[PDB]
Amino acid sequence: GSHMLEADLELERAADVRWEEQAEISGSSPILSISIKNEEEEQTLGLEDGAYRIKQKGILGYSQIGAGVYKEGTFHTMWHVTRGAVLMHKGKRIEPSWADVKKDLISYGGGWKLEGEWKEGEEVQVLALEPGKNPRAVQTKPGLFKTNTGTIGCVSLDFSPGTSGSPIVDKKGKVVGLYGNGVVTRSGAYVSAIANTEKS
Repeated sequence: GSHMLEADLELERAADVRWEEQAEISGSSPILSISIKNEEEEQTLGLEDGAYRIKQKGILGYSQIGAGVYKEGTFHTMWHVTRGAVLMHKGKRIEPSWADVKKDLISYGGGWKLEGEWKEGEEVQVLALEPGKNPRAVQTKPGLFKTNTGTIGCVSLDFSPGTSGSPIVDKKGKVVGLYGNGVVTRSGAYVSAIANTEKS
């Protein structure tokens, strides 16, 4: 075969993972992105902790295919986003360490480090990194759903699909889960399943 990677997948730091008090008061609020970034330009590109965009290079420039969370040396994202492909961050290569297809989850440089928690009734913030947009924190109340084998919490699919991988956070600032894990419900709707929220 070839010794070059099939695709140029670059990470781009976008925001601190933390609970945003302004979004708790207003329902939503922008987050600072650094010099202050007034606008996000998807097509240009621009590891320690935070929320990252995942951008694929093509002839027309970069496309945001997803997002993810770096924590304690491990990058966390959605399986469907990278399909296990090797990632780059500023010339440093990151390799897949672990994956669960049914959860639509994958991590790079270690196992799952996400420790956010959620119990029915509590509110979370999606720290949305959408294609073309500065980071925005949006308060939401997850609903509880039955599996199949137990329970999961879920949020509504209210962001661009390229937002997949974006951290959803609790009041402690810990990541309960990632946006974009589309599952089908009993009554015909699709929602975003959180996990860590999973019990069985």
